[PDB]
Amino acid sequence: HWGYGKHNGPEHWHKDFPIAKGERQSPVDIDTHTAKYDPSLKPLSVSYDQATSLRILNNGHAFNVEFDDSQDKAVLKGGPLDGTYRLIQFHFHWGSLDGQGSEHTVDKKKYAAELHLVHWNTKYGDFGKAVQQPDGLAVLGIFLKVGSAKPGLQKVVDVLDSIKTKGKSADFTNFDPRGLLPESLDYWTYPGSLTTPPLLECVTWIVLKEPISVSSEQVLKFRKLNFNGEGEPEELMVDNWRPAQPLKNRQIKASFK
Ligand SMILES: Oc1ccc2oc(=S)ccc2c1
Ligand SMILES: [Zn+2]
Repeated sequence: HWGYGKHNGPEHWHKDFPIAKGERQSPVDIDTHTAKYDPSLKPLSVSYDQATSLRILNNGHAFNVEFDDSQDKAVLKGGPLDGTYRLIQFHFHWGSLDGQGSEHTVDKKKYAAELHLVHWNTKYGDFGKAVQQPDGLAVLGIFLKVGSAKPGLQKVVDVLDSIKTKGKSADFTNFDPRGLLPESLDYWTYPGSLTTPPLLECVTWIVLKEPISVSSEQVLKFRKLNFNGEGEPEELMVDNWRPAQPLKNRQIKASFK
């Protein structure tokens, strides 16, 4: 139904999902000069040493690398968060050209892509219950710029040929998401939403200030994926990003001065 085309893209989503015009929608532009340093924020705790990746799936709007979230194996804590949030999946949004692709922007700057590491609050028991709560999810957002290759991304890049089309999955065990993190964990944070339907307002966003670098060849392989299923007309999976939404009555806080 919904997608990223002229007739079903982000400007149409509100018809099926009226919360698209809600009070805490994502992504947003991060105006760095009006974000306020909050000295009471904590360092983020990203504990991914025991992460168990299982599978990679082309779901028709991105690809998800899925994790075993049936125990506390890969968790996000600290920063703005109360309690423990378990990693369930990561995915990316990217452009047709290097000058666009990110969902969040920084002083109106668009990056080539954006990584979303999705975590759910363990006090709600599972992901489906968590998305119904205002503090149900924590999404760690990381910008990608094109330059040097990211060695830790290459295992993802090289499996994409096997999940070219919508509905295809492949085994994807023993992938270490620590290889996708920048050096610094300095971040901005604000309350927002899922950036795809159902657009639920359940996310504490944590957006890292330092981008990671990926090579032109790596992002080119993202752009060979297909939105369509096998045996259907080829639509390249590109420009699968929602643009910035109104900030409304929200403040963005910075972990750093
Ligand atoms: O099933 C969904 C739908 C939208 C989502 O959006 C974000 S931002 C994270 C997870 C997610 C899961
Ligand atoms: Zn996303």
